[PDB]
Amino acid sequence: KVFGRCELAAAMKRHGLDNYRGYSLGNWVCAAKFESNFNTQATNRNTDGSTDYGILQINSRWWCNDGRTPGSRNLCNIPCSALLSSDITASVNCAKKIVSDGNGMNAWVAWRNRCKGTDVQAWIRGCRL
Repeated sequence: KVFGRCELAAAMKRHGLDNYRGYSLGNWVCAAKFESNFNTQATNRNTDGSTDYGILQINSRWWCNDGRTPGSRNLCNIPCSALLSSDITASVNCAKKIVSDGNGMNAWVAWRNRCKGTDVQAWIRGCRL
């Protein structure tokens, strides 16, 4: 499913992400924008052999099991294909574990290159929340 901007903002707030570990909504919506372009089915293969999955491009070396990343840790205890669903629940519950890992949203490279220190409030600007 390709989400609309305020449609995803409302789903993420509904699932507890506005100000989760101090990160406003605006940060999370900017992160999904540049990671997957709001498309729950986006996948991208990395040069080390792992793959990134879903709306927030969660990586199979640490976070989910896709059966083709040797040495992977599956810390969110989930098949990576659960991350491609039109229901973002599994993606949001895994992202909550990743932001808590010591480095916050710096774990998402497009958040720190494109979102970090920008006016992220603009991403939730016309929405009924």
